[PDB]
Amino acid sequence: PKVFFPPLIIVGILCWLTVRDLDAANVVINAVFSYVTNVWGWAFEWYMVVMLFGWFWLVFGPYAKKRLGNEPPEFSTASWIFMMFASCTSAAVLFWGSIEIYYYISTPPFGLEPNSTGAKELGLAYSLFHWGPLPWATYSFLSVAFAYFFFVRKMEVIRPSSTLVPLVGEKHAKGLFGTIVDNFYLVALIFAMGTSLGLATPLVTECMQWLFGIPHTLQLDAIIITCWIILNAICVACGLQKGVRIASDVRSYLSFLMLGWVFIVSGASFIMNYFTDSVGMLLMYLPRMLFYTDPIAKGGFPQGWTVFYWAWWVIYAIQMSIFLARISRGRTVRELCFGMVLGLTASTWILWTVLGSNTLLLIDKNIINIPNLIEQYGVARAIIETWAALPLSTATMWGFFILCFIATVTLVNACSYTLAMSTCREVRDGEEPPLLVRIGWSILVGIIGIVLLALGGLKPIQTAIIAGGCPLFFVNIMVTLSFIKDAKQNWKD
Amino acid sequence: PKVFFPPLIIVGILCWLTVRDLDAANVVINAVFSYVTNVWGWAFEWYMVVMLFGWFWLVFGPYAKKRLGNEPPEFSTASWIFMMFASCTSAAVLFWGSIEIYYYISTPPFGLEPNSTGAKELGLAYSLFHWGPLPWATYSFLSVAFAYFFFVRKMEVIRPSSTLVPLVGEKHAKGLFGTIVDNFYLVALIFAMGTSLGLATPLVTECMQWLFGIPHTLQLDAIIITCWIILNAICVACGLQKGVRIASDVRSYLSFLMLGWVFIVSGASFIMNYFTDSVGMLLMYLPRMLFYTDPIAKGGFPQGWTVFYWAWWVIYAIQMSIFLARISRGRTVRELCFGMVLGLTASTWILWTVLGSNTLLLIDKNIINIPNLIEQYGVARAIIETWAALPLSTATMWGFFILCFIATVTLVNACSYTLAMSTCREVRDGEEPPLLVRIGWSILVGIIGIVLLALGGLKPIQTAIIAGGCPLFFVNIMVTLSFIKDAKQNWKD
Amino acid sequence: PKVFFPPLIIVGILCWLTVRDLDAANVVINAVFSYVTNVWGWAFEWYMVVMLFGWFWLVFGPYAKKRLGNEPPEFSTASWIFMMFASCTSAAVLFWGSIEIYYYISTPPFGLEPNSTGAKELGLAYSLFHWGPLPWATYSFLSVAFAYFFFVRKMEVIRPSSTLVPLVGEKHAKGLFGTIVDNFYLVALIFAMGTSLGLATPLVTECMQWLFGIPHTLQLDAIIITCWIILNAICVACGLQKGVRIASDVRSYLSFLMLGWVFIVSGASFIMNYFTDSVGMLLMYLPRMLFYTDPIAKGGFPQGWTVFYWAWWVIYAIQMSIFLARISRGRTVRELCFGMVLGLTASTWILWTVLGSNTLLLIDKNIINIPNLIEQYGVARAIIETWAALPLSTATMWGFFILCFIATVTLVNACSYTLAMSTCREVRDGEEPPLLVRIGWSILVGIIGIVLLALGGLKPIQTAIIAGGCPLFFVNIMVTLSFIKDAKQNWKD
Ligand SMILES: C[N+](C)(C)C[C@H](O)CC(=O)O
Ligand SMILES: C[N+](C)(C)C[C@H](O)CC(=O)O
Ligand SMILES: C[N+](C)(C)C[C@H](O)CC(=O)O
Ligand SMILES: C[N+](C)(C)C[C@H](O)CC(=O)O
Ligand SMILES: C[N+](C)(C)C[C@H](O)CC(=O)O
Ligand SMILES: C[N+](C)(C)C[C@H](O)CC(=O)O
Ligand SMILES: C[N+](C)(C)C[C@H](O)CC(=O)O
Ligand SMILES: C[N+](C)(C)C[C@H](O)CC(=O)O
Ligand SMILES: C[N+](C)(C)C[C@H](O)CC(=O)O
Ligand SMILES: C[N+](C)(C)C[C@H](O)CC(=O)O
Ligand SMILES: C[N+](C)(C)C[C@H](O)CC(=O)O
Ligand SMILES: C[N+](C)(C)C[C@H](O)CC(=O)O
Ligand SMILES: [Hg+2]
Ligand SMILES: [Hg+2]
Ligand SMILES: [Hg+2]
Ligand SMILES: [Hg+2]
Ligand SMILES: [Hg+2]
Ligand SMILES: [Hg+2]
Ligand SMILES: [Hg+2]
Ligand SMILES: [Hg+2]
Ligand SMILES: [Hg+2]
Ligand SMILES: [Hg+2]
Ligand SMILES: [Hg+2]
Ligand SMILES: [Hg+2]
Ligand SMILES: [Hg+2]
Ligand SMILES: [Hg+2]
Ligand SMILES: [Hg+2]
Ligand SMILES: [Hg+2]
Ligand SMILES: [Hg+2]
Ligand SMILES: [Hg+2]
Ligand SMILES: [Hg+2]
Ligand SMILES: [Hg+2]
Ligand SMILES: [Hg+2]
Ligand SMILES: [Hg+2]
Ligand SMILES: [Hg+2]
Ligand SMILES: [Hg+2]
Ligand SMILES: [Hg+2]
Ligand SMILES: [Hg+2]
Ligand SMILES: [Hg+2]
Repeated sequence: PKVFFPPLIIVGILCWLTVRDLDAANVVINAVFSYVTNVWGWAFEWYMVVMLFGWFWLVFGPYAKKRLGNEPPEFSTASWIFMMFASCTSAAVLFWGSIEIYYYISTPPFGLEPNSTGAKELGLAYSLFHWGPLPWATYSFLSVAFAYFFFVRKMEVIRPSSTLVPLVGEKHAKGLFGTIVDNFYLVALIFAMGTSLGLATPLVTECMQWLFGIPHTLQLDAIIITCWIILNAICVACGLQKGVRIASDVRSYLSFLMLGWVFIVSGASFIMNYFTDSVGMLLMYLPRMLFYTDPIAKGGFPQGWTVFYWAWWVIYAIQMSIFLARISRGRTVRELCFGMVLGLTASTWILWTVLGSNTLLLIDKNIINIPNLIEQYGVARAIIETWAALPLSTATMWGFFILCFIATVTLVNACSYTLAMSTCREVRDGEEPPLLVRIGWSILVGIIGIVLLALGGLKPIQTAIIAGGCPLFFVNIMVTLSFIKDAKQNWKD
Repeated sequence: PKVFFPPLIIVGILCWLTVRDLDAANVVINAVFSYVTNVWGWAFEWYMVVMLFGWFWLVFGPYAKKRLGNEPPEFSTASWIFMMFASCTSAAVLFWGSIEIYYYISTPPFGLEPNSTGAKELGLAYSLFHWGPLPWATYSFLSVAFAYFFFVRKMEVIRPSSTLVPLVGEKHAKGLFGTIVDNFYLVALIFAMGTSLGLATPLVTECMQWLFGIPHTLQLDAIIITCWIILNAICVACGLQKGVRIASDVRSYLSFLMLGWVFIVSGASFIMNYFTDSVGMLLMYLPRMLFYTDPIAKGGFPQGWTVFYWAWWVIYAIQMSIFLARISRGRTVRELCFGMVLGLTASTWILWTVLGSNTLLLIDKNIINIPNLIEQYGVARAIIETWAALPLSTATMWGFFILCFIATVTLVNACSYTLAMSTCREVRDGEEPPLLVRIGWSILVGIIGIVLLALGGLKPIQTAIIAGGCPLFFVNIMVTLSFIKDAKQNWKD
Repeated sequence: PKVFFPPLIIVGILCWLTVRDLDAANVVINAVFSYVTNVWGWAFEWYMVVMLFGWFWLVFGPYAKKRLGNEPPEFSTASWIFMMFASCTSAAVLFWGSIEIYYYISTPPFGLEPNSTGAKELGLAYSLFHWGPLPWATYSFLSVAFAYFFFVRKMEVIRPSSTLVPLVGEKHAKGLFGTIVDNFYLVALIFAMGTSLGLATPLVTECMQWLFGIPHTLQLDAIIITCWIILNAICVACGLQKGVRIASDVRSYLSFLMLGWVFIVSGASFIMNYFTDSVGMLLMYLPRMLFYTDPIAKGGFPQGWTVFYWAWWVIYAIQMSIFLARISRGRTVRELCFGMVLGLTASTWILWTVLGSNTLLLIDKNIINIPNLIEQYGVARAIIETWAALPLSTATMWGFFILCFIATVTLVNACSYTLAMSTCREVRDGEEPPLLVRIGWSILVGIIGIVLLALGGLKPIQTAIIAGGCPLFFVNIMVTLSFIKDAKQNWKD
């Protein structure tokens, strides 16, 4: 209703208004980045620092030690920690967990010389930063919030974000404020779903030139994305999880077998060392990476990575918190705070150290002095060469195509559901109306997906997330303030 | 009496014994510095580390959580935190908060190359060190002390420092020990008041060559200082705070408007970044700056700055603690510990980041490649060029002359009062005797003021503080030991 | 019995199987090092990190605050802290506390250039790491264990390590597992006693070419070691501590007088600074040194030092913990945790800063540009030149020969006792059997001693400890797991 159409038009105007002119599009998107980034980047860091302090308070202060709800944990502790370990479902992870370290060593932070021994020493470590405990802790607050809104303050938070900012909401969030926030939210949240898409596709697509060599061309990106949505509409068409249940159970079965594979093959001893050293590098540099900013040098690093990644982390905040909340009925506040960081950091670290060491090795020993060169056709390209360069370069590259495919096939569905529930009747779940609704936003996510690929930079996707979280930085501080002042007076049994 | 004359003569002998020979004076003062500094510098650091650990204990151990006195806080919490934010009343702050960063970038710590990109990266950060939480926490102990001596242990501490070392005082501090400590104290405490003076004057004086261009010459320094004391004697002459009450209320009104001005003009976005980066630099380097010493290199930095600043911080210790104590009736021990650091660090940080960024910008973009050159006539000079180089270079430079003037006019009075109470009848306040007493020490502070300017280095003022705190390092450890062993057995309600 | 012969043969086969071929011996020992080190080094670091976290839990969690036994502390607090300060009894300490800093500055960590100003800046600091609180805290756990096994869980732990792994021991450690662990233990524990020996001798021996110049030759190493065991057998021969009691009381009297000497002479002011700076360097670099690994550079440092030293620390773990446990009857868990680190770190720091500054000074100011050159005959050599170069180069070098002699004379005995009790009747102490047993292992420790010196590297002794702790890393994790799960359910009064 008041949240349905607003996105719809805002995207649409942005679309054939982008599709009309990409040479001019790629100059606005380009200037907004170097605006929001250079001018307001510090805000994004301070945000995460504050949310990080959040985690300490949540752990050591008042509402720690206090049963986040009724008695009974719906899942066992280990089932819980694993439920988190396995929750990663995105393929943009395999993208970034592949070239990230390459970009770190080619343009280092800290004025270290490109490709130097030192540059390489900080590579994995900066992954361990960007994807370790810190960012995962910045979820604890909005988690313990959205979980308190659920199991102690039995006020089931209807999907939109507004349905929980009355406790702060001066101008009743059931009105305009709440609505102009929920679509502000939804818009970035779709753009992000569009950014995952417009990364996950080229990986599958390029994987395809390793299957009797079907080409990659935008057209082919364009075909496989719609080939998604159809296979995903005709998946909703009838009711039975005899496929989509076991799908996820494979996507995680395969991913751990594939990373186990890269781990073992890449050399266990090397990684066990490079990890160890990178921890100490991380710990050493942690305060410097947090507040790493427009140096007087003006290199653009943290601006390019930290600030961009953090916007992204901002966008999927509450979202990931509803999830973490919904699987944590019985837990203490402190339990969640620990459990999630342990569980999530474990899955995220293994990923980037494994895939990213393997990349560093390749770049280092002259085995595919390609990334640098291969950027003369495709980033996405290099990333699969990174897979390619491995033992049994067939069974892997297949494992990589399938795991990479049925990963994004599960993404398209779960976040068209999440996207439908946010514009629907309150009462139950996917009842009578939730139909051509889900199947339509599929088309919408996907069409922004190619829109970006048409523009073809990394910027198009970078600015997309940045502009996204910019708003949702506020939306987040709100949901969390809203939570405190409630809980504040509404606890102390 | 036993504290009046001793200072008087010790200063006097030092005076026309300096005034006889400055070319020989500037060789003793020169050798005592490079004595006390190089040989005993570590002591000053360890001191501050210990006092810093102090703050942790004070916060997490026993006397935390325990009402520092009776029930009722004389001021509200916000009035309290602001009372601290606004308490800065010195102009030597505007001196150091101006050239400090210049000196950091021209002679860096850590063997970084002068003027390099890296040197500049550490500039503000080292201000944030020297003037952030750490040094301000090293006050908490002597605060919670002098505040305990007041509101739980109703034993109103008569102005001299001795009147509270019997609880430790083996050879009753009411005797000789106590007395030879109170003038040892008073002597450095005046020398310091003399050092503030002999910095605050040239700022006003040079500001004056921006007022139809009245010269600066020592003579003119000499005239304006006595022009102080007269305007300050004839201020005591009759009783009414229809001027000296509203004076302070202006000096703080103007300073925040002037720093707000420099902030906005200098570029908000730049500063917000340079601050952010400098925090992370500070946090990164904090353990290294604390214990930063005579490297094997023997560069002289920490020796020159850290050790000198810390002596200064040592001197105005108890003094600033009586003050902080006297405004904190109702507070908890932990409250004070937090409140003061927050409140004080807030005011101190804003200052040095604002004024000091503005300086770095100027030095950086070739806009006044002067500091280096302008040192061929005046440091004090450069500092106002730093003001000068700003938009509406008239309204500012006036704002800077006035704020800089009526700042030191309030300094001369408040610390001639503090200087009079320390040599007076116990009973009440400024009763019958406190008259020609206050007006005389005015003359004494001021005359040491020019004495230094006659010698004209930064050393004269540097060694002055160093030699000062050297003693008072002990005097401090005393007042604080004295406090513990009392409180120790004299608490646990 | 089941622990007596197994060592005996395992050493013996290793002996004339080494003594047959040193040119081939020095190629296996050489390859096992660069195996265990390069491939499994991280394990040794993680171990110490875990044990370091151990100390936090032991201090802040459950069994803190809880009387480690009955009421009465057998020794006073100060007697206790000193008992720890003085417990150092090894001469390999004077070896490492002598050339360590030289090796740090000649091959630095972190890619700093050999002999550079920066290299020297990190020298002492890396000693403060390797021999400060961290490693000493990694004892707290096995201490609080072995002390709990004693005074709350009155189950006097018969000397072998197995006699306390039933609480974990699945396949009853009274059987084979326990036995094949106790000799696995004993073997490394002797090898280590052999490594102390094969370092302590050349120090005494070279000290001897400063006594009308008796030569040093292996033969002479070989003679003085047996001259040990005889003087040590004929020490057991009859019963009276009219010599061996007052021996220790001298060895510690002399060592503190000798280090007091080097301290004062070397320049108090310099050291007080170099210490101070090195603390801040240590604190700064601490997370980096902990996890310092096979860089991508592959320099071999941490591999060479950290990993080797840590193996050593692993070997003398439980051993040093039985000791620390046995002197801490009345103490709280937290008490021990603090007491030991304070006490032990105090003795260890003073040592390496004093001896190691003195070395740096010598290397620095061109006063004995010898270490580099003198390695063309003896490391052991250089180390005494380091003593030699001092004021009253006779009274010292004598003090160094005697303190260095009667230090190792006490070592040979105390750890042939410890070595005998581990293969003996349970009931009392040195009863009827404990005789030709102690005197025999003397011969065994000593013969491995020269075996190493015959091979003559630092590697022979380095790999000896490495291979040692490799096993005992496990043996340690065991004794400590075993302890938790007992205490776990067997506490909570
Ligand atoms: C990471 N990367 C290379 C995409 C962006 C850079 O960090 C910023 C830049 O290119 O200057
Ligand atoms: C999709 N991905 C993981 C790359 C971006 C988001 O940060 C995911 C997340 O952190 O939960
Ligand atoms: C990252 N994203 C949005 C793809 C997935 C959600 O954040 C978490 C989920 O849907 O389980
Ligand atoms: C995670 N989620 C919501 C999909 C499944 C439920 O949490 C499990 C349940 O409600 O029993
Ligand atoms: C800061 N300054 C330049 C005044 C003193 C220096 O740090 C010491 C020096 O000049 O060597
Ligand atoms: C006058 N000033 C501020 C420069 C030196 C003292 O350190 C002031 C203070 O710290 O309270
Ligand atoms: C710094 N000084 C001495 C100028 C002022 C006092 O320390 C504080 C005060 O008088 O309020
Ligand atoms: C700060 N001081 C002492 C000047 C004013 C008083 O604290 C206020 C009062 O005593 O009511
Ligand atoms: C310390 N030392 C020199 C014995 C071993 C080195 O660290 C390793 C090496 O020689 O490469
Ligand atoms: C003999 N020494 C001290 C050199 C090696 C061991 O580490 C000693 C110890 O740490 O207890
Ligand atoms: C280091 N070592 C084994 C020589 C001595 C023991 O560890 C401690 C002791 O016997 O007191
Ligand atoms: C340290 N040790 C065991 C040698 C002596 C005893 O602890 C002292 C005692 O048992 O009275
Ligand atoms: Hg679009
Ligand atoms: Hg994934
Ligand atoms: Hg998506
Ligand atoms: Hg793929
Ligand atoms: Hg399909
Ligand atoms: Hg169907
Ligand atoms: Hg399904
Ligand atoms: Hg999603
Ligand atoms: Hg923003
Ligand atoms: Hg003077
Ligand atoms: Hg001020
Ligand atoms: Hg003054
Ligand atoms: Hg002025
Ligand atoms: Hg005047
Ligand atoms: Hg008057
Ligand atoms: Hg007045
Ligand atoms: Hg004052
Ligand atoms: Hg001093
Ligand atoms: Hg041997
Ligand atoms: Hg020793
Ligand atoms: Hg031994
Ligand atoms: Hg010796
Ligand atoms: Hg002998
Ligand atoms: Hg005998
Ligand atoms: Hg004896
Ligand atoms: Hg021993
Ligand atoms: Hg091992």
